[PDB]
Amino acid sequence: MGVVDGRVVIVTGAGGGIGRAHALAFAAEGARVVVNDIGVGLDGSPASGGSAAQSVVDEITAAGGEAVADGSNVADWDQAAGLIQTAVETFGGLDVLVNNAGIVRDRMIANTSEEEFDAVIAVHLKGHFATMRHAAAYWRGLSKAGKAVDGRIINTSSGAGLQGSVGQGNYSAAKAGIATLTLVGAAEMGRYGVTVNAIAPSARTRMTETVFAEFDAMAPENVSPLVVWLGSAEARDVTGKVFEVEGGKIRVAEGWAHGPQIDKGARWDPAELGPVVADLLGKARPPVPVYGA
Amino acid sequence: MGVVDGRVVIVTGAGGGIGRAHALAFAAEGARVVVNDIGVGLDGSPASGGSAAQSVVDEITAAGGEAVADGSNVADWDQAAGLIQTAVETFGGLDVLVNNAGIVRDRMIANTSEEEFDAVIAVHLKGHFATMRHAAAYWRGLSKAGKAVDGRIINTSSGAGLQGSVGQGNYSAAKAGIATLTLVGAAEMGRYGVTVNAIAPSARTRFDAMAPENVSPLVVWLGSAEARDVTGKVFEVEGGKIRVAEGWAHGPQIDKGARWDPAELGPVVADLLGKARPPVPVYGA
Ligand SMILES: [Cl-]
Ligand SMILES: [Cl-]
Ligand SMILES: [Cl-]
Ligand SMILES: [Cl-]
Ligand code: NA
Repeated sequence: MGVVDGRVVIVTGAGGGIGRAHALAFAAEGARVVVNDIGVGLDGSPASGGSAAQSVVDEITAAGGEAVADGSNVADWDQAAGLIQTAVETFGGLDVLVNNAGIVRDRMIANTSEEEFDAVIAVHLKGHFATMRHAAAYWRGLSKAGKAVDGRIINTSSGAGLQGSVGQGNYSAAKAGIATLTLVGAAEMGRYGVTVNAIAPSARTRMTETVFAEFDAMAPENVSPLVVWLGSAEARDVTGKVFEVEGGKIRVAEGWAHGPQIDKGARWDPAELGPVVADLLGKARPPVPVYGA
Repeated sequence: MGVVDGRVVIVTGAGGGIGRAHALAFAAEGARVVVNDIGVGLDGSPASGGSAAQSVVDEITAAGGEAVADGSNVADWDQAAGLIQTAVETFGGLDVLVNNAGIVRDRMIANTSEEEFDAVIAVHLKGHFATMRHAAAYWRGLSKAGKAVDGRIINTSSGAGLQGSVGQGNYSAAKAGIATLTLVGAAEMGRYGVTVNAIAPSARTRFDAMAPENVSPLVVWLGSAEARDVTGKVFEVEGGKIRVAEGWAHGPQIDKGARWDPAELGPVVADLLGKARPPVPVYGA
């Protein structure tokens, strides 16, 4: 039997790249998949006939699995709600939400346009928040009604969100919001049987989506196995974790810690802080450097 | 001679609370201060006669300092650009940007409305990014022209951003974006003589340890000439306490050297988690 046999999984941005790899990986392990992607079909509507979402659905069905396309824009709060309903209406419920949809608009902070900031924040951080909001309310409602909940949220952060990435300020901020939102979700939703975790694919993992296809450590398919496992019944005791992944590597990211402290026990004179700050900083753990520095 | 004597500083949300404490603290150490606050004056427009901003400006002058009120909403991109320009047109330059403006609209994630998400993200994260973007484009300009730059950005993160805070997922996400933005800003802006740091005032911050005035001295120091070699840091502050927050670290790792089978990952993940450092808990959990 598959690792997620019978489970209903939504994957956002699943028309290509890593999201496509997750969709195929889940279906291969017995899940019924909602392939969510805004890419338009021949008629210019999201996820319709001729779309990337439908192409992935056809791959799944040709392999003997079950899937449906959905064109919700997760940055649109109401369409994110409708995405949860697509799963419930089509397949009878929802077990796993995989937040993957993203865009990049890479610029130095000093050269970032308003629209370039807004778009990256909206797709990544608002999109992840909106689906979490609506899926959690759904699962909480089942729990209130005495129903079975063993639900799973897997978010997509990045080393750029954890330690920063030069020339990717907007993207780094959004992925940082996603890492912390994962921590908070885990704390809030365990009450009604939902775990919340994140993966952070390496920057070298191949994440763009080319036309032609035919050990490659950087293949996006190498990221999905841990997502599928976290979406399984067996992963019920894992929550609030962030896993960095590439190829065959899995690394646990360890969160912000309390470093060196000093206490005056009174109000500091700003003039006296130089030696105080120098002392603290020499004693502090060296950080993981900003990516691209 | 003041610690920030002559330095031109912007404090956002400086009409009350910690933002007010910052403004007064900089002025006391000789800085010329732009008091930014959107609170309306008697005529109903932001930062006019009778406003919170102007009130604070009056406090500064009467102690013998120099300050100007500014009404810009930093969540509005164009107004953030104009806030930078106000500093430059009024005092001829900018040395320090203190991003402080903030709101809370607390809700569990499952109950958060779109407006509760959008407003919190806009004020904190967009507000912070907007001012950094415009201040950096300005400092970058001066530097590419061979002019003097010894600039400072001090952002306001929170333990909510670092470890999360229950019932405050919106706020936590915004503050996390600010923490990492501080790291990226520090890496990018050092090229043109600008340091970028953040403070995270403690939960209990409002000898009165919880008094907002206790947070300001480190911000004043960070904005000083002496602080030229401090960048990319996040300091947790309360009363007489200063603590360095230590960033995300590399924990245990395993490498199959081939693609994992999802069915085999149970013991693999169990092993990794057994070796991983226990986190600082989510606030409010
Ligand atoms: Cl992306
Ligand atoms: Cl650029
Ligand atoms: Cl609530
Ligand atoms: Cl503290
Ligand atoms: Na198998």
